[PDB]
Amino acid sequence: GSSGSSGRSAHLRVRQLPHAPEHPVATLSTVERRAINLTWTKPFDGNSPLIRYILEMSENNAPWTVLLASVDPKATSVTVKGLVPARSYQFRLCAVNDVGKGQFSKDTERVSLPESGPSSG
Repeated sequence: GSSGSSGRSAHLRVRQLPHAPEHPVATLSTVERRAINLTWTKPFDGNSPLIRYILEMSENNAPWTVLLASVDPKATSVTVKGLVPARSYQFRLCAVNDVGKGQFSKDTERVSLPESGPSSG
């Protein structure tokens, strides 16, 4: 009570969906203040070429918020500018192609920004 089927279909290349990105590593920007360098691996296009990526950020217990909608498919790294200092930030982008959107990568290692100014709280 779960599995589903319809037919099979066979004609022309198979339009596969691009799996989520791998090596979802997220490191701060040792140059740009309040910026994190997101790095992931190139997921399996899926017969068809990618189109764009949707990198959703998850703040302190914050819901996945579509930060970067239009992202380069040839890009495997992105920089998140405009962040809060002394706060946790999560990243997870998926692969989107003509076929459609696959899935998002695991929540990048709990990335925290550097504190700015006096300790508040």
